[PDB]
This record gives sequence, C-alpha cells and structure tokens, in this order.
Amino acid sequence: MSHIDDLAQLGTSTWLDDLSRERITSGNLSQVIEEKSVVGVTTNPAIFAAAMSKGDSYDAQIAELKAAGASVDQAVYAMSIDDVRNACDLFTGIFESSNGYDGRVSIEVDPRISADRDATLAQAKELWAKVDRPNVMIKIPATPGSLPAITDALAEGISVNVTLIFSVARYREVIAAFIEGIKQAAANGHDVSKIHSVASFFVSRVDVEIDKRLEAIGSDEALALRGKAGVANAQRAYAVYKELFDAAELPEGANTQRPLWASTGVKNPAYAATLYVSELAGPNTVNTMPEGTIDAVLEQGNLHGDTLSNSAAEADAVFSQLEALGVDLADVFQVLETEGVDKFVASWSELLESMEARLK
Repeated sequence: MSHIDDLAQLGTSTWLDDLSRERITSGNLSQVIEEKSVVGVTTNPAIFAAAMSKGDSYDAQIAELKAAGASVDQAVYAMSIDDVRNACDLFTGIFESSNGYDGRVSIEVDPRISADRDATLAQAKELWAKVDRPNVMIKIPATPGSLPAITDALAEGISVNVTLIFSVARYREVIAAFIEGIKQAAANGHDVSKIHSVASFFVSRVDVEIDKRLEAIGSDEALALRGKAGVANAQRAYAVYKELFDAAELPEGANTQRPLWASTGVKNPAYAATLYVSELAGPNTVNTMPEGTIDAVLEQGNLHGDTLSNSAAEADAVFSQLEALGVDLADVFQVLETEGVDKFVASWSELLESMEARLK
C-alpha cells in the first residue's frame, strides 16, 4: 500500500521519534501504527517538555501527582513510565509477530548519570523491572561510562537501544559491546533469543556541523559537497555492521543488533524531506523518523531501492573528498559527541523545568 510499506520491503522498519500523551489520547498512536505502518516508538524529553508547557494532555495526571507529594523527578518518572507501558501494550501484537525485533518502546535512563557505569546499570535494571513489559527497550548512550553499561545490561537480559552514536569508530565499539553483552547473557543462563538491541546512529547532526564548515571554506567544491556527509557517514556505518557481524561468533539463537538511523529530519529547507530515508534504505535497519518526515515519505515517496548495501564506494568518496578540502573529520565527530551529550543533558533540564512549572 504505502511508501512506508515499500521502505519495509527494502528492509528498513519505521519507528516514531516521540511518545507524547497527546498522541495516545487522540488515537494518533493507533492511527500511526495502523495507517502509517509505524512499528516502534521512542520517548522524547524535549517534546514532553513542550507538551506540558503548551498543552493540556498531561493535566489529569499532574492534578494527581500534585495531590500526592510528588517531586519533579517522581512526576517525570511516573508520567513517562505510564506512557511507555501503555505504548508497550499496544505494540504487543507487532512485538510477537516480528520475532521481538519491532513493537519496541524505548525509554531513557537519566542523562545526568551517563558518565557513571554503575548508576546507569542500576537505573537500567530499575526501569526494566518497573515498566515490566517485555517489548520495552532501555536507551543507554554510547558515551564514556555508559558504553560498558550497555554490555552489563544486555548481560542481565535487558534489551538496549544504544543512543548517541555519531561516528563509525564509536559504532565499532557499540557492536563489540553488544556481542559481549550477548555472550555474557548466555553465560548467565539467559535465553539470548529474547534479548534485542538497536544502534541509534545520528544522521542530520553531521550535516549541520559539516555544512557550516563547508560554508566557511566557501569554495565551489566545498559548497557542492553540502548535504552529503550525514548519509555517507551512515552508509559507512552499515558497511561496518556487515563487517563485524560477519566476523562475530554469537551464541545460537542470538539476534542481530540492527543499525538505526536517528535524527533523520532534514534541517535545511532546501534539502528534500525524504533525504535521510530514501538514501538509507536496506536490509536489517530501522529509521526513527519525526512524524513530519513520515508524512513526507508517505506523500512524496522518492525511494529508489536499497541504497545501503552497495553504497560503500560512494560514501568513502564523500569522506576522502571532505578530507581533501581540509575538513577535520575527527574534530567534527568530537564536537558532535560533546554537543550531543550537552544537548542530551540540556533537554533533560528543560523537561525538569517544564515539570516544576506545573507542580507549583
């Protein structure tokens, strides 16, 4: 039927990049699964923040939580868990039919503990046990401290959405941590066939940083390269996926860790709104799209087959050309990681402020 269905036939599952209570009550979340072929969802603090400030969708539970003695942290916890568990129920049919790959709902641990392995693990177990739904996924970022918490968590049978992956180097480390996670899960007696993971690899961020730097260079050639690095970087990640899982020896029954294209909303009005979907389509992948990007794909389409599998030559040429023009790609990826963690933590404080505003 739809262009999202065509995208799944190419191998790329479509997830939605937020779980606002607006979507649930309105019936939008059912509609999006049923009509837009959405087969997974993730939490979104920034959107959550906004919804409490500008909307009445949480008014009922805020009244509840203000009636009890709820702190800002407890309110935020309670509200997001109720959303997530509600989404888990509704995605149960897809979870069961998809061999556990899709039908997933992701929820993060506290962004402020992301350099703290122990605390990240502790809160991963806590969230896992509290939500108490087998299709939930705990978002754990691929940043210092929490990267090894990824294998610890998988070792306990927790399914993990790895987030804040910006570079192929760090993606390689994420895959290694997944393989060790599943090896330890087996050694700890867990049925490894029910442990899943996705690796959320950011796309638009790269072009935002690099488009600026290409404009600073200002040459014809630099300007002609704009809007290419994000796709190219992701395609290089896909080659790595194939490489490391080819080389890997996983316990029997183990799932693959599918690459997931995140931040796939275009940030420049001149770029086609389907750029980070059509160019990143192919086997064993997920794309976590903003709903506006889902609607762009649905009405505009512009898919042209699998654009991932045979993509490595093109993508490398983009990167070798960027480095010929003097763009310091290692510095770019370091800026993205630092800015990534700060944005991550910042949007969390934005949510805590929003929340505090309502609880007074």
